[PDB]
Amino acid sequence: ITGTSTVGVGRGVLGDQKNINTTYSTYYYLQDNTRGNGIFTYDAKYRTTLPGSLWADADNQFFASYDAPAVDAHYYAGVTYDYYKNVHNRLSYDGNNAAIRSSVHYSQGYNNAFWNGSQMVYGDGDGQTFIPLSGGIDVVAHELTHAVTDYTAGLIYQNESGAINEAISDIFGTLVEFYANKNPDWEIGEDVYTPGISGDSLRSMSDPAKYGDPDHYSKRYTGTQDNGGVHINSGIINKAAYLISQGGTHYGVSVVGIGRDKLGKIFYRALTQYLTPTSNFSQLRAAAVQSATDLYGSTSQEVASVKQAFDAVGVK
Ligand SMILES: [Ca+2]
Ligand SMILES: [Ca+2]
Ligand SMILES: [Ca+2]
Ligand SMILES: [Ca+2]
Ligand SMILES: [Zn+2]
Repeated sequence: ITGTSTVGVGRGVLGDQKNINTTYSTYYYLQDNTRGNGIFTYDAKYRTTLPGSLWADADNQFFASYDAPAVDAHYYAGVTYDYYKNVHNRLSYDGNNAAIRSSVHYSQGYNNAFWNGSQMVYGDGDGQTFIPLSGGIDVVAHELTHAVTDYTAGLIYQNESGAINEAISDIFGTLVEFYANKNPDWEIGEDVYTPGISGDSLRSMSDPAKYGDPDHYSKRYTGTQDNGGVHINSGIINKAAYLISQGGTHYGVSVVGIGRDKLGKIFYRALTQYLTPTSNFSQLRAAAVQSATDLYGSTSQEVASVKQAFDAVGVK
């Protein structure tokens, strides 16, 4: 809507206070006009109809429990937009400042969040397995990254191409978590997963096997469940990414870490310049090697580490 840009204050899912960009026009709306064509957050009111109603508040103060998921979805979408703009010089997910829209309070006790090709959607969780999913910055960045992939490589959500699609979202979800410096780690969804159990997460990039996911190509899932194991086989790529950044010895193969910044540059270039809708793991390796070559030279340590990382997880 048309109005005056202002700043409100509220508390997120984890109880932390933060300032959020809003728009004033009779009511204060969760509409951030400071980033691209705007960031809009909607209330799905426990229904499944999308997007719902643009979030309206009477006093620009968001401290009600019902407000929490909206505050975080709105705020973290902004942080993610900043990451892509400041680090990769990319304006929003389409590269042309497309408006970012998110709906919270989707359905009842919904233990999931997703990008539906047009917007982000967040469930509130059942309170046991998950608390409102927008409370996790790696979750929000994971979803917005799916939008980036859709407008670039367009990786099909099935089999190996889908596993890469998933890994890319976990990789950048984690890089954004580090960017915001919010208790960063290489785990996925730890802030909103199982509130009654500390120390766990949905997936782990440092050790995918901790939760039963494969950490080597020889252990890849070949069934039909989960669209061919897109959330399972992503562990093979996540481990490779972790090794490239942090280094280590995996299955007898030693990798010299080159850091998170370079990991981000290498994968962003691979995603935007070399990957295609049907790319498989072997092609991702080639794309990553070529990207590192473009940026640091064929005889660089960076290229060496990328090769070692993929060798470590058995991807030739
Ligand atoms: Ca209020
Ligand atoms: Ca964390
Ligand atoms: Ca995390
Ligand atoms: Ca937990
Ligand atoms: Zn995903």
